[PDB]
Amino acid sequence: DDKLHSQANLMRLKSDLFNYPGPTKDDPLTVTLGFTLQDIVKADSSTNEVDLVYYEQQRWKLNSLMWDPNEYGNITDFRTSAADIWTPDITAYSSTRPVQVLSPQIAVVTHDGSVMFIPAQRLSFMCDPTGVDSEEGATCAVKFGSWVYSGFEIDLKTDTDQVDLSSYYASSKYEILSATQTRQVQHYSCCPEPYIDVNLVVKFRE
Amino acid sequence: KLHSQANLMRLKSDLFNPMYPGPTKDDPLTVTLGFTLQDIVKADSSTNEVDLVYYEQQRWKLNSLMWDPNEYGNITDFRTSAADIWTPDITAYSSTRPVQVLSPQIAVVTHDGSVMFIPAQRLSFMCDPTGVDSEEGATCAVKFGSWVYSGFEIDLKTDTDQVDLSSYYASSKYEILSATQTRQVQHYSCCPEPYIDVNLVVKFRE
Amino acid sequence: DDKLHSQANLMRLKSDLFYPGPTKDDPLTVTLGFTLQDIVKADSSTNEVDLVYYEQQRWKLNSLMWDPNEYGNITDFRTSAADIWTPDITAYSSTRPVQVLSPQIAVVTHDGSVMFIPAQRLSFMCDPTGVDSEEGATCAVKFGSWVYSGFEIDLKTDTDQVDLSSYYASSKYEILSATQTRQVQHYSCCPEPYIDVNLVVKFRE
Amino acid sequence: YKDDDDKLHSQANLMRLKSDLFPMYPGPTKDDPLTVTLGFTLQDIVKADSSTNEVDLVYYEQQRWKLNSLMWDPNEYGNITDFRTSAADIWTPDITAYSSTRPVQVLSPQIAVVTHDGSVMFIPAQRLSFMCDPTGVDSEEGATCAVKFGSWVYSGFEIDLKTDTDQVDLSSYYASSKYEILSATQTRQVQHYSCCPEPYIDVNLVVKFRER
Amino acid sequence: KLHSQANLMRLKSDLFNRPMYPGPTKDDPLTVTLGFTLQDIVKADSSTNEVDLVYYEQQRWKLNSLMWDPNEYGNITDFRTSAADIWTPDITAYSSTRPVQVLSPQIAVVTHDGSVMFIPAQRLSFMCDPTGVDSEEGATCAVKFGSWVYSGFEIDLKTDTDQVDLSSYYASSKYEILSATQTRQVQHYSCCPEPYIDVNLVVKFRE
Ligand SMILES: C[N@+]1(CCc2ccccc2)[C@@H]2CC[C@H]1C[C@H](n1cc(Cn3c4ccccc4c4ccccc43)nn1)C2
Repeated sequence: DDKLHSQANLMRLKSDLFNYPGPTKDDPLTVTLGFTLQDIVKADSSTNEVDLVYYEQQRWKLNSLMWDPNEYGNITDFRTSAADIWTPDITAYSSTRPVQVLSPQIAVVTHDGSVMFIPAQRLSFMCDPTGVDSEEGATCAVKFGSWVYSGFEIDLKTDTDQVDLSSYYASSKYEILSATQTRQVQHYSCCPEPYIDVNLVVKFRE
Repeated sequence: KLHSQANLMRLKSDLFNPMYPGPTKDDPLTVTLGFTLQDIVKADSSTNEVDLVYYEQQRWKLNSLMWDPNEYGNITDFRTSAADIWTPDITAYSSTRPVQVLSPQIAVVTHDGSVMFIPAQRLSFMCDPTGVDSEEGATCAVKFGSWVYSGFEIDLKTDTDQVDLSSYYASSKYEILSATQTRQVQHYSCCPEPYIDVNLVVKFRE
Repeated sequence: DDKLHSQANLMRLKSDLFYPGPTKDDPLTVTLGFTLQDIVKADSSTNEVDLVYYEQQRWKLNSLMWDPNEYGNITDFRTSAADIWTPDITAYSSTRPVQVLSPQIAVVTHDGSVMFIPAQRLSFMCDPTGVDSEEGATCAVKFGSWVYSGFEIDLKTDTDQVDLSSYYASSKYEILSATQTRQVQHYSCCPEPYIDVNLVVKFRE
Repeated sequence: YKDDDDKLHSQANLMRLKSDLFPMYPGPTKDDPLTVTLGFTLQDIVKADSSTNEVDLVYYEQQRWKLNSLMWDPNEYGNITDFRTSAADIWTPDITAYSSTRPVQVLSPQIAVVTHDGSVMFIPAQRLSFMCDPTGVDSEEGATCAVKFGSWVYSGFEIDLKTDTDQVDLSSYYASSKYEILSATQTRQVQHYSCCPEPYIDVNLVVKFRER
Repeated sequence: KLHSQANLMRLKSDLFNRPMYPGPTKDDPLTVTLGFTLQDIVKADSSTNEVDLVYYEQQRWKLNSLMWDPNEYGNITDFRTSAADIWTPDITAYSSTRPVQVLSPQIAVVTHDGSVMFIPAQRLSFMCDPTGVDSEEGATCAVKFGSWVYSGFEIDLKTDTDQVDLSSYYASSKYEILSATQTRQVQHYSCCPEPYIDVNLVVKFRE
């Protein structure tokens, strides 16, 4: 009965929350982004493509997802399918293959309205690995950002400019020399609204 | 702020509630098409296939998607999944693999009824790269157009005949010597009505 | 108002129109034709060949007939191929799942004709020995219904000559000839005859 | 007009049959077990990969079973004796290759033929990569490989798996294959594990082949 | 026989209309037992340090909400159901380099005490340096499996043994197995007061 009780309290919370159209200029949203780089799998010098495996941490906060734990049996967080909630359209801008998702698509929602979503991904992107067989290595970069929302609708932030490297694969064919993730504001001539991306820059060698 | 979210939900609800059944000879449609070439990833002379990554910009305008911003809290635009609305069946005529989609598929609808849809794609198509190792380079071409709508239903237009190369990957294995996109009208033995395509012609070398 | 009127006539038509497939009492004729675009690849290590082609399919249902005069003079419309019955026509010696290159949309006309032309890439069983010679190599593949006999689905072509007017002029392979021949198979097992179209292609580097 | 009405009449009778056929069958059980007959038609050995010991087969897998819940009297349904239906509309057995190395690839539509006595015939074409050492294929004696097929989750108390013959049908084998078949058999096997009182049934496909 | 089918359908209707199970929580936690049956090391790629494994992954858990008295249901003790019809754990490989490939139907066995048995066959590419596979000591690689979003306070992981089942290992694989273990690990992250659990698969092999 106590188990049924706690299950009922969670079902009641989720039912209440699921009964938000995305950010707008009137209701903008900040998304925090961070990369945990696991592996440089392949560097292909015949096509100038490089394959990364990483965890992409995304976090945003919505008033529509807030609740008072006292009103819901002291539940402070829950797990739901990422398809049950809005998620940002953050995309690599210079990929050469569809990203491959390696993990279940499940987000964690906290009572303050906070959402954490961390998909693991394999990405092929445009990168000339010339010099990777040298001491100074090779340098490659790829920008991530919303596909359809400007800086007036989604702002992008990092908690740090240092890519988390504490899970990089120790026996990779490639050693990481540096890995940074840097927010950039762009002003294009096409458009008066600013655009935001996070630039991932990785220096590596064999 | 719940007010602005409610205004956007009211607009979307009004718009989604005659449904637009696609264009016809009595209600024809003009689709504007343009390419922004990012990369020639691979040119395979053993099979005469070449792989291209590009943005394909598509734009059209529908009365049924118009609204007065005054009646909807001055909302001027919104975002919706491309699967939630009619989109044109623009197709490469001479691909050799199903096109790969590299971006979210989200359209931007604006209050004048116009729709902007810009998928990023990777495409393999029939292309003989003989001469790519020479100064004159190699020239290839591929037509894009509606698969099943004639020019009396979907007409195509370009805003320029010059393919934008400013996002072309500077360290590609191949450099672009020229890239044009040209509207064509074609009649076919099969079918009584002309079909419209845009011919994408690219000249490139190592 | 005029554009809303025509959109409403189309939606009324589609609504009114929206069959358990064919049977021996209610049989169906499918017309089939091939437009061969490219022999992409001829793999002598596995005796597989990859073709790219348009496959014209056409059939007629009384259940999709209408009088244009009752529907604002509409003579035809477009609809998703997953919204209507389509025949189970299949290559009999493929070695990979066919790859679909075109959107799956059919044309329907007021006489009840359905018209469907998927672009496709097909790997199929083919020994290319001889392709590096003047006589070339020759390969064949049969197309037909998977589960319907000739008493349920009859296959017809409009001609035995494959359409080569869109063959890729710079292919690695040149086409010496390409034919698409209706065949009636009579088996002793079964009272019903079976029907395929045999696609025969002779080609060389 | 009369012809039109005859056509609609037969259509209505078939729609009535399928609507009538569709207590729902919940799959087989120890109380209501089921026999599934399995036979293979080998079309082609496409590829033998000696660097990974994987071999690729194209074949038709014939499956047959009979359900009381699919019977009907043709007299009650306009003399209809059989119909075609998508394999997703009915229960189908979970017959699986036990040592595949890639997901099976389906090459044909997934359509079953249901006959008025309740017998179902389902013949999908498939491409399968499975574990196989091709050492000897470049010799006159050839190489021999095997793969077991069986239900993934039903024991012999729920699904009895049978063959009609040990002889794999080779009459459609591709005459210009890179590999010629020396023999191919399909044999029912019963395993008992001491863990569990229930038997477990597979059909073992054994193929001996060599470079052409 | 119609009566036994109606009993099974009655049971399945009663279980699937029960409040709905929302997944495990701190207050309603769950233990998942994991075990691997290793069939084949298909491929070891030294140019990318990726290795491909084929295995069966046994998963077992128990839910109050799937319990029933066989006496109320014609002595039915178990049934088969699609894995999409029940809650299943988000068990994931932490260092794969391609999406896992599923080789078996996604069907589970549910038992009257509420236990679920689900055993997918899988092909997995994961991060592994095969240097030494050409030698007598062989090479050694490891990959963790665990929930993707659930802590040890919601999903505990157990193995029934630490010895990977090698009884179905392919005898003519390009590679032989020197040893293979599956070890529960308790993992503490500075982010979080709750422990995280994984099962570490360690395989030593050689040509
Ligand atoms: C290249 N298209 C194809 C070219 C083609 C096409 C047939 C051979 C050889 C190159 C795409 C591309 C644009 C132009 C023609 C387009 N198109 C759309 C359709 C639909 N359609 C049919 C389909 C099957 C059978 C008959 C018809 C039919 C009859 C009248 C009007 C339209 C028809 N047919 N062709 C298809």
